[PDB]
Amino acid sequence: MKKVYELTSEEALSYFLRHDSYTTLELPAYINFTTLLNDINSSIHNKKIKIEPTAKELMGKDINYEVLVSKDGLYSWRRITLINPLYYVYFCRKITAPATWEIITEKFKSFESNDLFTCSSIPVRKWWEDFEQKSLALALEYEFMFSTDISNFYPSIYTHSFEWVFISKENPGGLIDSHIQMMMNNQTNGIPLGSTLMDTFAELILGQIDIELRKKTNELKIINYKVVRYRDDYRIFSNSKDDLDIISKCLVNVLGDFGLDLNSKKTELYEDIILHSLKQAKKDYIKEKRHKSLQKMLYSIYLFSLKHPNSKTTVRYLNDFLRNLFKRKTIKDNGQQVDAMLGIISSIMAKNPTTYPVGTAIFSKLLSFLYGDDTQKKLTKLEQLHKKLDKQPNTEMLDIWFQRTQAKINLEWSYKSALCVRINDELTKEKTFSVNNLWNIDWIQGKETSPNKAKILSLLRKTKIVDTDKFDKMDDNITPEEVNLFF
Amino acid sequence: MKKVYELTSEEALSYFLRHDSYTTLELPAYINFTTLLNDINSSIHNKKIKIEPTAKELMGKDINYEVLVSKDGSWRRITLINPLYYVYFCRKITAPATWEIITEKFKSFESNDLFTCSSIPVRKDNWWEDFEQKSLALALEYEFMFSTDISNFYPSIYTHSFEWVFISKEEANPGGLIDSHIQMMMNNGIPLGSTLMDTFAELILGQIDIELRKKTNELKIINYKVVRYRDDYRIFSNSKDDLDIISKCLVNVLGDFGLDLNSKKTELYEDIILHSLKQAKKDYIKEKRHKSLQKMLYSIYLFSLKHPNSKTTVRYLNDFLRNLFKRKTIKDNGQQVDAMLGIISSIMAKNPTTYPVGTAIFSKLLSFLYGDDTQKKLTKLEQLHKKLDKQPNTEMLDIWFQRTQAKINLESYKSALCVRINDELTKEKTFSVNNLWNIDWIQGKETSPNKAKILSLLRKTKIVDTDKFDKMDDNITPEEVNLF
Amino acid sequence: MKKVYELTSEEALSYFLRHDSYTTLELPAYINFTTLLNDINSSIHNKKIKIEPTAKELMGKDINYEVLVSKDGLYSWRRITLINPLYYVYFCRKITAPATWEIITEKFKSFESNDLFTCSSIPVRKDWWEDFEQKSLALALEYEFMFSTDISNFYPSIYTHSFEWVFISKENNPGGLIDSHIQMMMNNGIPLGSTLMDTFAELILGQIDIELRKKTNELKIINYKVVRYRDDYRIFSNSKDDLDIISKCLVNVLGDFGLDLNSKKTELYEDIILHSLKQAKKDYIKEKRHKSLQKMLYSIYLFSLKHPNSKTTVRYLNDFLRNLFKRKTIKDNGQQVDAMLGIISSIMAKNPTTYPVGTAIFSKLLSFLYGDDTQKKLTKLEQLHKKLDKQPNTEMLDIWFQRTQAKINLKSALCVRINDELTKEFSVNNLWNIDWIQGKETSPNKAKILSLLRKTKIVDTDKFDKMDDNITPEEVNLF
Repeated sequence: MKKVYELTSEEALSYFLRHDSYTTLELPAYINFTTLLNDINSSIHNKKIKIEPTAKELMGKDINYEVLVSKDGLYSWRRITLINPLYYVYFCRKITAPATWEIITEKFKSFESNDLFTCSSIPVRKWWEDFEQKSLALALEYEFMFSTDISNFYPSIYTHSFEWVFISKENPGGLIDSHIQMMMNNQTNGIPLGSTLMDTFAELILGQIDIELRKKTNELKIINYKVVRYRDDYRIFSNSKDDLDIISKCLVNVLGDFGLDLNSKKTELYEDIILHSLKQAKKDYIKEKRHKSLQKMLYSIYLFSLKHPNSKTTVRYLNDFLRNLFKRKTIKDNGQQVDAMLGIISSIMAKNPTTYPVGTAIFSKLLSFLYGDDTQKKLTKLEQLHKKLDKQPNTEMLDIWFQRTQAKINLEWSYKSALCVRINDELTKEKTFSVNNLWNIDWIQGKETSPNKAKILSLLRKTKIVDTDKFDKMDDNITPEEVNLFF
Repeated sequence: MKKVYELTSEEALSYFLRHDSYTTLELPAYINFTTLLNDINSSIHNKKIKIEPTAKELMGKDINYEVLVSKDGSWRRITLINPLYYVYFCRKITAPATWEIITEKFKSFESNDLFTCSSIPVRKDNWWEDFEQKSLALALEYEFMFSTDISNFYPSIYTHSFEWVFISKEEANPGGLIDSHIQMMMNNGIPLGSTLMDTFAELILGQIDIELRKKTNELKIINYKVVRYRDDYRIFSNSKDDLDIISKCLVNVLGDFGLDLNSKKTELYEDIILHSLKQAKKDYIKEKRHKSLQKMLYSIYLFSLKHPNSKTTVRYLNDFLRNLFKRKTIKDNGQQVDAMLGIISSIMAKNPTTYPVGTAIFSKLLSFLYGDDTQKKLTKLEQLHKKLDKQPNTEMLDIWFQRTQAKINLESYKSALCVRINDELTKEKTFSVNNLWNIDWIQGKETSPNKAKILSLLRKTKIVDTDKFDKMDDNITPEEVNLF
Repeated sequence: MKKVYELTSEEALSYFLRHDSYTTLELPAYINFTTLLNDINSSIHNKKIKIEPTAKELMGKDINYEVLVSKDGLYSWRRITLINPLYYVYFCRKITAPATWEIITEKFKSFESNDLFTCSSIPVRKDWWEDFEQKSLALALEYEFMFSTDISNFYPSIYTHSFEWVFISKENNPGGLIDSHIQMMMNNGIPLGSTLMDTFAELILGQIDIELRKKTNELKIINYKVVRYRDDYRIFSNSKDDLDIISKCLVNVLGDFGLDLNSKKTELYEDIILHSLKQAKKDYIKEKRHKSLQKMLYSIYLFSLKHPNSKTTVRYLNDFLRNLFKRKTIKDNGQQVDAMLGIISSIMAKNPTTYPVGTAIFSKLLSFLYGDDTQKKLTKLEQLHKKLDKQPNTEMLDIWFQRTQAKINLKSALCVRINDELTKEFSVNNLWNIDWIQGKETSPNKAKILSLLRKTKIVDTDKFDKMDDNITPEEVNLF
């Protein structure tokens, strides 16, 4: 498969306009932004519309749509950004321009010449992870390991560092620096998170830290080592404890120039490479007992959810429970056992927000057993489920996946989410779809009835972001196949 | 099925005169007290005998038979209530002049919507407990849980409190009927091991539910649910401040009944799913299924250390008996079988509740090795007796060795019940009732028409149903253990 | 089968001349010392060569070859001795003579009279739960408490002069012929490796048993039983006070032999079933069976860190080898295989006892990956040898690494002697010293002995090609 850099300019624009590359959220399948991005693209190419930004016009206006995922802790959240589709296609068309994309593709090819390092996180155009398989394999060659991570790589990048990538001291770097400035209030504070476009930018400076670390490396003559990397997750292998310490002090020096540093918690020099190549949550998943009883397995999942809270391994181990739900036929003692399993899975979600897709699928399929067709009694248990889970402060990701099950059981009866009310407009077949408080067009010059803004408003209000053809083909309950792609 | 309060007087006395109703001991299946208790009922019915006790006639006499079960470790005392006094005390309760107003008090417990009980006696017929499955389902509604027990509930029930579940003010009712007759058989406590004594506990526990509901409605605390099983309390609320105020009212209403809370088992939880199952139930789920017999039996032994004297070990041992009965041939009988006998002998040495299932696999393990050689098999069973005889109680052991030794040989006991069962098994004439139950309180000397016609009914009536004994297996079957 | 003392004089020599009896060291199947020693015997019986020892001539000369096994700890190693073949067949013929053999068998038979003491570690002619563990488990039916100990360093601390005290009292003795024949073959305790030493160790061990029962019958203590394996004691009784006076008597009789009990492994156990099995065996039952190859091999690595250099881990790598041999085609050789080669390489680089089985899974794994291309495989074996040569001693590595290397293509005196017999060239140089023989190499006596050592092959070429390319589970299950 082709990575982002060994493909052509026309292929890079077509790749960046995919709903996959636009935003990598745990979103239902019926949401698809490809047609909207590909319509506003060809409209700029056909000169039907014109996108022309200005730092003065853009300063002081919030542009994007931010969705909050709890990630971990439940007192902290991650700000995933839905970039304005108008500014996104324009910003994709500008870096995919052959004048600068030629420089970008060859800058990545220079990272491949850095032969000591291995970046397994470069985006690609579509067992165990390669980051782990590459670490277990090099134990045959090296005995020691240095694992580390970056505190907030995406939120702490000094945006002016992009200029330091292509040129040194004092170019596509200034182009990148200037346009993350146009969004996010011209603060140079951070870069957005939740897009392949933003990931491709991160790997440019990640590979540049890789370039500059090798430059300090060769000056001190330490060339018998290897590095396996995935985003900010660094793993340096060598057979000399003295070398790793020097490489660590050089890696903290190069990060000191880009305004970053190592996570003191997740930074350690290791002697058992095989032990520390896997996460502790993935190790305990191996030892979990295989159960045939549903309640025995589901209760075992909850206990696993305490030792490893808000972990994606809990979703994998919950997804396999959902695999066995569709395989079973009759659920004996539905009046007693099903009610008990509902309270179990409701508590797993009340403490682990990452399990909203699977947990809603668990709550949906178990209710198709207790109430076959009586959707009225089904809706009361979801409202009971929502009343509990809504006690958390930021529950927008719940409302989106709660809507997937809601839309297939009853469309006639207020989600309070700008995206969810937009989906509901396209689900209820409304005349014009809402765009207010979803994406701000105030940066575009003119009035709402101006020949340009009203023409762009026609695209935002008529283009469907929901594949109603796929939605009608989707099953009544959430299937494991819809969640299996989230890994 | 129907509850104990959903029965009329004609079938309430029928339920109370069942062997399961009379005692709840882990007695073998060839001792059914149904024929004795139902025939002495007819004697009072057709005026053959007269049974009317008096506080002065009965004060100072140990009327009932007592069997000690260690429970954990500290040993409980289950009471085999005197059959004469039992049927008199059940007929007076099932009298329609009082049974109509005892079940009426049970019906008022049903109107208490916030409280949910599952420990009411149920007229039975010929996985996951409801106490846990109900609490697991309540995590959808509530988030906090308050779980306590009543410390020594049965041994410390104030006897005069039975009058308080009907009328509050006391001066010079079914409460006095129960308060007066319980003090006659005992002399402060309540006997254990009978479902009649459980129905009395549910009335005083149900009144606690009613009185707590009156105290919680005056304080305007409405959003909570209670799941109760006898002593075990579980209160569910979404408010940590409401939950520890209902607690302060529970200790007040239990403080007026001479009761208290087990402070060692009193806790306010947050994970309802976590503390809905006991620790023994959780670790039982995690256990690896071993195909090897010695590997599994050794794993069961290690479980008994981390969970001393628990019914989960009996359930985990009963699965090993099901595996033994499935086997038809075992190999390496020399070193492997002898090592397994030593493993189970150590389990019973520290887990007294494993006496039935421990003797079960021991007799089944011996038949796999020594075969039909009754001499070598019986001598090894006596070697097991000598080891376990060091423990203080072991009265239940003699009850269950009697079931094992009788099916392979005949002729000890050293127990009034064991010698009586042995007399009924060997088919003698006069069954020994001399030291089993004290009938001295029956006014009149021997040979008199009342005591002699009662002695004729205590000696000639068979409590050991021999047709069932002749239909069982030589070794203890897993089905027998499953009934307990 | 029959024990070592239940064999007559003629077969006792045939037993001591067997390769699995000459050495218990885990060696490849193509090594067979049965041909060399048994042909040296027939040379002594035919008077073609006469081995005459002298305490003055043998003094100041290392007569034997030694191979180091790490055992455990990795900073400590145990010296396994391949006794000199000439001195071995001589010293084997000396005690197996009917005059001195009848006295030894009459002594081992006296150990049978000690009904309270049962030994399951006497050497026996060949053909789950070990008997030391199964017997200790069944005794829980009779007794309640247990007292398990181990002599601190039994073999290396035996006073060689104590072999007389097992046949005489204080001060022509049969045990005296052993005190002088061990102090001659080594610069003056008992060596390690040969079953001849196991029989000598069991002599005084049975005498510790006889002398202990004298002190316990004197103190009117009799209601107890003892299960023993070599120096591993397990004393059972129903009286904790009796057990402390039995142990206090065991340290006395052991102190009379200059022997010590390990303080670290000494405890009066309240629970027999709990401590009847080693901890590594108890955790082996707790391990979850895995259908995935990598999930199993990673679980093996985790087990080796809680029980380092354990023979229980060897059994559990052997299960992995049996599963590899069953699989016809491998699943995803590009990524999954290269990782498993690193897992086993890290296990062998910290658990030296896993050198044989580990080399086996290394080779079988490369056959699934690189296939029949031996050039691409040899570069990985060199990568494995480099990672493991960082260990200090190795040697045992090189022995089991020849078995894989020499089977596909052609450091120590032993591994080059095997190399000589695989090229049909046989230099006995620097392997067994012969300088304790009168005359030079030109003299007929020494020249005739060099001929028998050089002509007889210690490697059976008919078995080498008969063996498989990779080390099979049937080879590692013997050890």
